[PDB]
Amino acid sequence: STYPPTPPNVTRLSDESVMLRWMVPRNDGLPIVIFKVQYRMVGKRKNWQTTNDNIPYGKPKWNSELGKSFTASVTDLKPQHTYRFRILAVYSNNDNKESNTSAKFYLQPGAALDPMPVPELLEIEEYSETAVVLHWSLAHLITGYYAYYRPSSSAGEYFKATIEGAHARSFKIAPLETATMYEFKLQSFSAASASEFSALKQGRTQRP
Repeated sequence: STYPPTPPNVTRLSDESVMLRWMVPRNDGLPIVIFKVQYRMVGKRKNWQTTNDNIPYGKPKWNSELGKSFTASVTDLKPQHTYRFRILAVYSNNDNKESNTSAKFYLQPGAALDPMPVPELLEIEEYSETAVVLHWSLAHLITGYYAYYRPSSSAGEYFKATIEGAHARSFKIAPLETATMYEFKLQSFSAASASEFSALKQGRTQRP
Protein backbone atom coordinates (compact mmCIF):
# COMPACT_ATOMS: atom_id res chain seq x y z
CA SER A 1 0.00 0.00 0.00
CA THR A 2 1.00 3.66 0.18
CA TYR A 3 1.33 5.86 3.25
CA PRO A 4 0.87 9.57 2.44
CA PRO A 5 3.30 12.20 3.69
CA THR A 6 2.12 14.56 6.46
CA PRO A 7 0.87 18.06 5.60
CA PRO A 8 3.72 20.60 5.38
CA ASN A 9 4.26 23.21 8.12
CA VAL A 10 4.93 26.72 6.81
CA THR A 11 7.30 29.47 7.96
CA ARG A 12 8.07 32.77 6.20
CA LEU A 13 11.52 33.16 4.63
CA SER A 14 10.90 36.48 2.86
CA ASP A 15 8.21 38.64 1.22
CA GLU A 16 8.05 36.19 -1.70
CA SER A 17 8.90 32.80 -0.22
CA VAL A 18 8.21 30.24 2.49
CA MET A 19 9.81 27.07 3.78
CA LEU A 20 7.82 23.85 4.05
CA ARG A 21 8.58 20.90 6.32
CA TRP A 22 6.94 17.53 6.18
CA MET A 23 7.44 13.92 7.16
CA VAL A 24 6.98 10.44 5.87
CA PRO A 25 5.90 8.24 8.83
CA ARG A 26 7.71 4.91 9.27
CA ASN A 27 5.79 2.26 7.36
CA ASP A 28 6.24 -0.96 5.43
CA GLY A 29 4.51 0.05 2.22
CA LEU A 30 5.84 1.09 -1.19
CA PRO A 31 8.81 3.47 -1.24
CA ILE A 32 8.31 7.03 -2.48
CA VAL A 33 10.41 7.92 -5.52
CA ILE A 34 9.93 11.71 -5.52
CA PHE A 35 7.92 14.56 -4.02
CA LYS A 36 6.16 17.46 -5.73
CA VAL A 37 5.40 20.68 -3.91
CA GLN A 38 2.06 22.20 -4.84
CA TYR A 39 0.21 25.25 -3.58
CA ARG A 40 -2.71 27.55 -4.26
CA MET A 41 -3.66 30.91 -2.82
CA VAL A 42 -6.89 31.10 -0.86
CA GLY A 43 -9.75 33.02 -2.45
CA LYS A 44 -8.75 31.80 -5.91
CA ARG A 45 -10.22 28.92 -7.95
CA LYS A 46 -9.18 25.76 -6.12
CA ASN A 47 -6.54 25.01 -8.77
CA TRP A 48 -3.17 23.87 -7.48
CA GLN A 49 0.07 24.97 -9.07
CA THR A 50 3.12 22.74 -9.06
CA THR A 51 6.60 24.08 -8.44
CA ASN A 52 9.42 23.05 -10.81
CA ASP A 53 11.41 20.89 -8.39
CA ASN A 54 10.98 17.14 -8.16
CA ILE A 55 12.34 16.33 -4.70
CA PRO A 56 14.01 12.88 -4.48
CA TYR A 57 13.42 10.67 -1.45
CA GLY A 58 17.15 10.11 -1.03
CA LYS A 59 18.79 8.43 1.95
CA PRO A 60 18.73 7.36 4.63
CA LYS A 61 15.32 5.70 4.85
CA TRP A 62 14.39 7.42 8.12
CA ASN A 63 16.11 10.24 10.00
CA SER A 64 14.27 9.81 13.31
CA GLU A 65 12.26 7.07 15.01
CA LEU A 66 9.14 8.86 13.81
CA GLY A 67 10.02 8.60 10.11
CA LYS A 68 11.82 10.87 7.66
CA SER A 69 11.50 14.65 7.50
CA PHE A 70 12.01 16.88 4.46
CA THR A 71 12.46 20.54 3.70
CA ALA A 72 11.85 22.60 0.57
CA SER A 73 11.19 26.25 -0.09
CA VAL A 74 8.75 27.91 -2.44
CA THR A 75 9.67 31.24 -3.98
CA ASP A 76 7.89 33.60 -6.43
CA LEU A 77 4.92 34.06 -4.12
CA LYS A 78 3.07 37.39 -3.86
CA PRO A 79 2.77 39.24 -0.50
CA GLN A 80 -0.44 40.00 1.37
CA HIS A 81 -2.01 36.83 0.02
CA THR A 82 -3.09 33.69 1.86
CA TYR A 83 -1.93 30.25 0.65
CA ARG A 84 -2.37 26.53 1.28
CA PHE A 85 0.30 23.96 0.49
CA ARG A 86 0.43 20.21 0.04
CA ILE A 87 2.93 17.50 -0.85
CA LEU A 88 2.49 15.02 -3.67
CA ALA A 89 4.31 11.72 -3.28
CA VAL A 90 5.02 9.48 -6.28
CA TYR A 91 5.66 5.88 -5.34
CA SER A 92 7.73 3.18 -7.01
CA ASN A 93 4.66 1.72 -8.70
CA ASN A 94 3.97 5.22 -10.05
CA ASP A 95 0.80 5.88 -8.01
CA ASN A 96 0.24 9.39 -6.60
CA LYS A 97 -0.90 10.36 -3.12
CA GLU A 98 -1.29 13.81 -1.71
CA SER A 99 -0.82 14.74 1.92
CA ASN A 100 -3.57 16.68 3.64
CA THR A 101 -3.46 20.41 3.04
CA SER A 102 -1.59 22.82 5.27
CA ALA A 103 -3.40 25.33 7.46
CA LYS A 104 -4.07 28.63 5.67
CA PHE A 105 -0.87 30.73 5.54
CA TYR A 106 -0.79 34.50 5.06
CA LEU A 107 2.39 35.73 3.34
CA GLN A 108 2.93 38.91 5.33
CA PRO A 109 5.20 41.72 4.04
CA GLY A 110 8.54 42.10 5.87
CA ALA A 111 8.60 45.58 7.44
CA ALA A 112 7.72 45.71 11.15
CA LEU A 113 9.09 42.30 12.19
CA ASP A 114 11.43 41.35 15.04
CA PRO A 115 14.98 40.46 13.88
CA MET A 116 15.67 36.72 14.20
CA PRO A 117 19.04 35.59 15.71
CA VAL A 118 21.89 35.11 13.25
CA PRO A 119 23.95 32.03 14.12
CA GLU A 120 27.73 32.17 13.93
CA LEU A 121 28.63 29.17 11.76
CA LEU A 122 31.90 28.11 13.37
CA GLU A 123 33.16 24.91 11.82
CA ILE A 124 32.57 21.97 9.55
CA GLU A 125 33.61 18.79 11.33
CA GLU A 126 34.78 16.71 8.41
CA TYR A 127 33.47 13.76 10.42
CA SER A 128 33.61 11.17 7.69
CA GLU A 129 33.99 9.98 4.12
CA THR A 130 30.24 10.56 3.67
CA ALA A 131 29.20 13.00 6.36
CA VAL A 132 30.05 16.32 7.96
CA VAL A 133 28.83 18.08 11.11
CA LEU A 134 27.88 21.72 11.60
CA HIS A 135 28.74 23.56 14.78
CA TRP A 136 27.44 27.00 15.64
CA SER A 137 26.47 29.25 18.54
CA LEU A 138 24.43 32.42 19.19
CA ALA A 139 25.35 35.91 20.46
CA HIS A 140 13.88 30.90 21.59
CA LEU A 141 12.20 33.40 19.41
CA ILE A 142 13.63 30.35 17.54
CA THR A 143 11.83 27.16 16.52
CA GLY A 144 14.94 25.68 14.93
CA TYR A 145 17.32 26.39 12.06
CA TYR A 146 17.45 25.81 8.31
CA ALA A 147 20.78 24.53 7.02
CA TYR A 148 21.68 25.16 3.37
CA TYR A 149 24.30 23.12 1.51
CA ARG A 150 25.62 22.13 -1.92
CA PRO A 151 28.85 21.08 -3.68
CA SER A 152 31.03 24.18 -3.75
CA SER A 153 31.36 23.39 -7.46
CA SER A 154 27.73 23.97 -8.55
CA ALA A 155 25.76 27.22 -8.53
CA GLY A 156 21.97 26.98 -8.50
CA GLU A 157 19.83 25.55 -5.67
CA TYR A 158 20.82 24.47 -2.17
CA PHE A 159 19.69 21.27 -0.46
CA LYS A 160 17.82 22.06 2.76
CA ALA A 161 17.44 20.39 6.11
CA THR A 162 15.57 21.58 9.18
CA ILE A 163 17.06 21.33 12.64
CA GLU A 164 14.27 21.37 15.23
CA GLY A 165 14.61 23.04 18.58
CA ALA A 166 16.44 26.20 19.52
CA HIS A 167 19.26 24.68 21.42
CA ALA A 168 20.57 22.24 18.85
CA ARG A 169 24.12 23.49 18.25
CA SER A 170 25.26 20.91 15.75
CA PHE A 171 23.78 18.81 12.97
CA LYS A 172 25.15 15.95 10.93
CA ILE A 173 24.63 16.31 7.20
CA ALA A 174 24.82 12.91 5.54
CA PRO A 175 24.99 11.36 3.04
CA LEU A 176 27.47 13.50 1.07
CA GLU A 177 29.85 12.47 -1.73
CA THR A 178 33.37 11.38 -0.71
CA ALA A 179 36.40 13.67 -1.05
CA THR A 180 33.90 16.32 -2.15
CA MET A 181 33.75 19.99 -1.06
CA TYR A 182 30.45 21.64 -0.01
CA GLU A 183 29.24 25.12 0.95
CA PHE A 184 27.18 25.60 4.09
CA LYS A 185 25.29 28.52 5.59
CA LEU A 186 22.70 28.61 8.35
CA GLN A 187 19.72 30.68 9.45
CA SER A 188 17.39 30.52 12.43
CA PHE A 189 13.63 30.52 11.92
CA SER A 190 10.25 30.98 13.54
CA ALA A 191 6.78 30.87 12.05
CA ALA A 192 6.83 34.64 11.41
CA SER A 193 10.27 34.87 9.77
CA ALA A 194 13.83 33.58 9.36
CA SER A 195 17.06 35.33 10.40
CA GLU A 196 19.80 36.52 8.10
CA PHE A 197 22.28 33.87 7.00
CA SER A 198 25.45 33.05 8.86
CA ALA A 199 28.75 33.03 7.02
CA LEU A 200 28.96 30.66 4.03
CA LYS A 201 31.52 28.01 5.06
CA GLN A 202 33.39 25.48 2.91
CA GLY A 203 33.91 21.89 4.05
CA ARG A 204 35.19 18.66 2.51
CA THR A 205 34.21 15.05 3.22
CA GLN A 206 37.06 12.73 4.22
CA ARG A 207 38.97 10.60 1.71
CA PRO A 208 39.44 6.80 2.19
